[PDB]
Amino acid sequence: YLSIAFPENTKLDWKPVTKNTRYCPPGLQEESFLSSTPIGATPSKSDGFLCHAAKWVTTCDFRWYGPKYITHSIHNIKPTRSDCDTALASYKSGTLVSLGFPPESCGYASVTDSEFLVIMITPHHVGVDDYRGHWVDPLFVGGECDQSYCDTIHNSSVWIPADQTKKNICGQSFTPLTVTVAYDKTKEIAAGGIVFKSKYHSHMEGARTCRLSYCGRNGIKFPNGEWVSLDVKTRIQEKHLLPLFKECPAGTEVRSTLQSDGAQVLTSEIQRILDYSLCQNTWDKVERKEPLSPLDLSYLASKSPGKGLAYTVINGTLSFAHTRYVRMWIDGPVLKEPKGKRESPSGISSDIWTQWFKYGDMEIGPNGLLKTAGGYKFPWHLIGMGIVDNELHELSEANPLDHPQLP
Amino acid sequence: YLSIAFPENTKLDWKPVTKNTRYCPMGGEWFLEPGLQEESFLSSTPIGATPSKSDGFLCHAAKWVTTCDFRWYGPKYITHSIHNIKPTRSDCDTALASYKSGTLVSLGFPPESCGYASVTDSEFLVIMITPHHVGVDDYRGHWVDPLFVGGECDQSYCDTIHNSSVWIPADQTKKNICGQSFTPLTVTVAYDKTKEIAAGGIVFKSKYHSHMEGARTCRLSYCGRNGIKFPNGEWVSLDVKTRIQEKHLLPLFKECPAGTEVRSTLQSDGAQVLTSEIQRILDYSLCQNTWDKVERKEPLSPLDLSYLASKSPGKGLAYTVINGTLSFAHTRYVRMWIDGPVLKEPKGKRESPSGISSDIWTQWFKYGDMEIGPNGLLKTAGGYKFPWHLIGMGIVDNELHELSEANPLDHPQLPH
Amino acid sequence: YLSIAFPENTKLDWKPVTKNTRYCPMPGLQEESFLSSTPIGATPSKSDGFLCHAAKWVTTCDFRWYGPKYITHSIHNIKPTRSDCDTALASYKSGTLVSLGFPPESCGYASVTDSEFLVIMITPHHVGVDDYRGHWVDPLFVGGECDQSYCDTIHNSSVWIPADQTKKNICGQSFTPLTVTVAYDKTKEIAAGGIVFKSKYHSHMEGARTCRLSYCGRNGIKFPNGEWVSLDVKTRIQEKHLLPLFKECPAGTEVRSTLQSDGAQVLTSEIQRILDYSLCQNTWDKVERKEPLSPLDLSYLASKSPGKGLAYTVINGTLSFAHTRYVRMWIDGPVLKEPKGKRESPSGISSDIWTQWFKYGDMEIGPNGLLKTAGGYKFPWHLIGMGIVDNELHELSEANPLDHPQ
Ligand SMILES: *[C@@H]1O[C@H](CO)[C@@H](O[C@@H]2O[C@H](CO)[C@@H](O)[C@H](O)[C@H]2NC(C)=O)[C@H](O)[C@H]1NC(C)=O
Ligand SMILES: *[C@@H]1O[C@H](CO[C@@H]2O[C@@H](C)[C@@H](O)[C@@H](O)[C@@H]2O)[C@@H](O)[C@H](O)[C@H]1NC(C)=O
Ligand SMILES: *[C@@H]1O[C@H](CO)[C@@H](O)[C@H](O)[C@H]1NC(C)=O
Ligand SMILES: *[C@@H]1O[C@H](CO)[C@@H](O)[C@H](O)[C@H]1NC(C)=O
Repeated sequence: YLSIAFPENTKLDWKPVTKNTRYCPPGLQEESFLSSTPIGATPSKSDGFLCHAAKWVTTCDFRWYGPKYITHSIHNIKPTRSDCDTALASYKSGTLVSLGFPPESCGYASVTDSEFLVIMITPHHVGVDDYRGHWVDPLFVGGECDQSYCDTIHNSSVWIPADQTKKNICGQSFTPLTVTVAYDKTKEIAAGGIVFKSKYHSHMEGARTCRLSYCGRNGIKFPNGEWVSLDVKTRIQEKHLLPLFKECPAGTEVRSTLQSDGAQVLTSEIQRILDYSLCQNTWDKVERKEPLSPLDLSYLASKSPGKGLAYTVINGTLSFAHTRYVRMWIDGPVLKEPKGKRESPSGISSDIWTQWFKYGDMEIGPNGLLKTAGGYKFPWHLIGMGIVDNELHELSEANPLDHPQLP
Repeated sequence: YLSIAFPENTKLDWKPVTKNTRYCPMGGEWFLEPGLQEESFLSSTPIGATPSKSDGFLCHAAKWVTTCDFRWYGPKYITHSIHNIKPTRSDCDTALASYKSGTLVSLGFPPESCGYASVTDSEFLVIMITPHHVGVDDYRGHWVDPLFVGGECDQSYCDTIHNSSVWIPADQTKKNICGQSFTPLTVTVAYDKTKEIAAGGIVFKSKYHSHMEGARTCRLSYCGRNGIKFPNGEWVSLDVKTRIQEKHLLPLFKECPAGTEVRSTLQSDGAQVLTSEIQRILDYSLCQNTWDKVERKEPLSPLDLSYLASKSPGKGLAYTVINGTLSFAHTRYVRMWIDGPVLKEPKGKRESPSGISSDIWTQWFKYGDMEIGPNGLLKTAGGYKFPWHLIGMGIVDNELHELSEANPLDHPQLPH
Repeated sequence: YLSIAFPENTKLDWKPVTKNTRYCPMPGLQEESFLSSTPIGATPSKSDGFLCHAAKWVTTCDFRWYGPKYITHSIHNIKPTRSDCDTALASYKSGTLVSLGFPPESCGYASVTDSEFLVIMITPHHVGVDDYRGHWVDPLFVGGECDQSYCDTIHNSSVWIPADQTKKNICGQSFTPLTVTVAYDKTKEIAAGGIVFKSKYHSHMEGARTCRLSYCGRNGIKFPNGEWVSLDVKTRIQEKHLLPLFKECPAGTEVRSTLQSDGAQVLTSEIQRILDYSLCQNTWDKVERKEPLSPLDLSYLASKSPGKGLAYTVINGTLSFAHTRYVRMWIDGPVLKEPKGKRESPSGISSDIWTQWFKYGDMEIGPNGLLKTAGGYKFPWHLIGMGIVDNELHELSEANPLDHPQ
């Protein structure tokens, strides 16, 4: 149930650390552009009206002789744009009226009739598909529509959205945002070498960002599902930025970004800070010729996934290694066998480390990992910064998702 | 106005530190790890009230009769009346479903139906659907309105005081009548594998919940589904099927008192789970940073000693220095409210900021020329001073609490 | 594009330290708290209302000398009385409102007489709110606005009524309780400058940039970051009225709401100051051991926030301090090729940051471990890192949504 970063390999090529070497975790370039991210669905946008037209007829049938035969019927007809709009704005003003049936217009030797045009406005809220950029309600033709004048199944009723003006069918309302782009000044701009930043995003990977069209504008979906508005005009390294990214798979869904996101960015920034002054605190200790504890060794290593360094103590000689860090899941802080599930917390138990050195009376692996008669014990700083890394993740995918409506 | 966590007694039984184990407080529930076991269950927590859910309609039935009176002779005597009746279920379902489609129409009064030597009349059945939004009582599980019979109702076909009106909720399908919307959540359960499972030996964790005590958790039924209320007012749904250690879980917990209310779980909650973990960590290395000093035979400062001690309420350790021997003591920590960082008398308000300033400590040892109490508290000629780490970290522990009860509460409506 | 806390002057008068005093950034302060209320965000159900339209539906019976019964139907749009609408309003709320249509016919001889029904129409109509100027806003209103529960419209026969007539001064957004603490010098006369505002959502708000603002009908104070709390003239601090100590806010000033997401700031700042202190003490300890200081060891010692503090260096092996006021500067990167930073604003004014350089290892060293090496001018990593946090804490303070009126 624990998460950790561990060198992927079970053996490393160790090399003694040279005197007065002090490496605790370039040609950077940052460009910022103006952007827009969604706050959450506001249903006030998918409000609408059911426009219903019918003719209320009073026919006066008058033949050879006899009384005045008078009838009342109702003809459901489909209204025109001007028929609805007129009766609509009267609804907006409280002047909408149902006048009822006509007075009698009677005559001789012909069956003729006089009719009234009565338009009905009933308020009606619908659903939205923000991705597919059109409205959705079962009363619609097919269950969806992308027009300002939507046809319904009933021959005589059409639907009008609360606001006829705005030309994009969208559920969520948005907020502006300044998204930063960090890349290598030296190499060609490429989707891979880019890390995205903002005040709500610490280190969002360009390698795993994909182009997604959302609420009628192109934009890009971050690794955790959050999305920013982005058009083909915004250039990075004087090259168009938008095209660099593959398109997102079908049924890819987007999350809203709350103010609650900044809370991660802060604690990541501190964990890096706490961590850094903590490995120095371990080098100061080395420098003083004070022997290193398994706790001390865990201070020195990288603790996040990616190419990094590991350290150990081989016959009093501080040794290090290059290696790539990946995320593993250990069963607890002390294992009976040095095994971890390398690809999923229900994955298989493979050996994580097998190369064991001498350490007094017990043995010691990479970054302060122990092999003791009491089992294989980890360092607590590693476990702990893994518990943070965990919470730090789940909080990123903790936002509300935009689920479209299905016709 | 300042708080710290402090040993409950004013005196402790001190014992010298004997064996060299760097016995540091490892923030969170890692204290009892000689057999901790975690099982997680899938669950649901409230987001906050959504008013859309209490939308509804007032169904009004009426008979519009056109009477044709025709006696011995004379003109066609016609009168118009309207007879208000209570609608039937299918009547409402129809006139409502006519409304959702804009098909509902008021035909008005009937055409004239006349005859001889008898007064006969013709009627229309006119139903009106006028929109009416009501309030909800989520704990007790029913609607609430002044127009209701008794001031509340718990069915999808509610009667009103006026005999000719009934109330229907916008969505007739959903049986639980609940005001706020939910989101899913995965709650972890931690327990000692050795002991019998019980509410006492259980700690609840999630991504919004750092260490919730099972002993201070109680069963509360909410919005038509069983569940448990954590101390901070937040609530997670838990039904009786869920087993921990092959035993029913929900039953382990007592029922929450009447008029106990629940807070929503906003996402802003993670920030507590995060900065709690950071302090649990920082305090660890700081405790070590001092054990290293102990290692090196460097004399310990009053700050050094607060580094060694527990800083959260509950059974922990205290350290002091008895004539050059670093000594520890067992004690349970409580939260106190000191007036400031440096006091004129060793007195603090235990368990409440509006409490009795009582003496916090009385067992004072010699410390160069001044005296020193537990976990680096000094008795000096300048007054009684705390260490600043303890003070600052009480400031954190505080807003962690103060932020824990910071979510909105589900206040039901009280009828009539 | 980076921000840091750096001493304002380019050179200071340093005095060697021999005091054995551990002056780390953590007198006669006194704290008094008052109870208050702040906006959480706009609620749209709060702006709901109704259209009352009164009209007379007349049935006239014209009957002259002779001939058939001539009957006509008309509708006269009329303006309703306050008490007339209320009749149809609670009648609307009960589903009992009815458009009865045209009256039965009342006919007679040698005179034209008519029978009429008073049909009131209630059309639901959602409107806008101006929380600042404290009145509703709509184009249908006379002039486009109104401040009463019975509002006139452009159309002579329509008035607008809000769902709840019991108006608290008509406010679009809803509020919450909050406990605001005031920190001041007990010693000095109380003044707008000497006050710092705290709460569980506000860590150290400067009272000097706070200004009195009236909002949704409650007098109050607008914090520097746009957030606002309700505050009355009754609340006294140091036995003096608090609300009046503060200037009035500029015209068209708008407020942002205060979310729980704020607590996230107040938290990391409390951890920072906890870490810094523990790290700087952790340095004094090093000096106790007479281990030479690294520029890092030195950056642990300095103030990290704008204001009167201390800066440090090491002059000919002697650890030295100086008094100075800290400001926020914007350096181009973590190591510059010229000792230049932009003082008081990120837009322009590239000034020399430091000029007083002492000998160090083989290289020269400025304040708080700033190095002048052949590779450029390197800042410590801690100082840079703490400037990155101190920054986002800023962009996150202003990260809440603000109230735009119509
Ligand atoms: C650390 O200690 C081992 C055990 O002493 C070292 O192994 C060497 O083994 C060779 C071959 O028998 C001998 O020269 C000595 O026994 C050891 N050499 C020295 C210089 O002491 C080796 O240095 C280290 N082992 C590992 C795995 O790093
Ligand atoms: C200093 O403290 C001593 C503590 O009492 C005991 O004596 C020592 C030698 C150990 O046996 C220890 O475990 C005991 O607690 C006092 O005996 C001594 O008198 C004190 N000296 C002073 C006050 O000058
Ligand atoms: C209200 O309800 C009844 C129908 O049950 C209706 O006939 C009458 O108007 C009212 N009841 C009585 C007792 O008058
Ligand atoms: C309001 O009333 C009359 C008719 O009721 C309308 O024609 C006009 O807009 C207003 N009155 C005047 C005198 O302009």
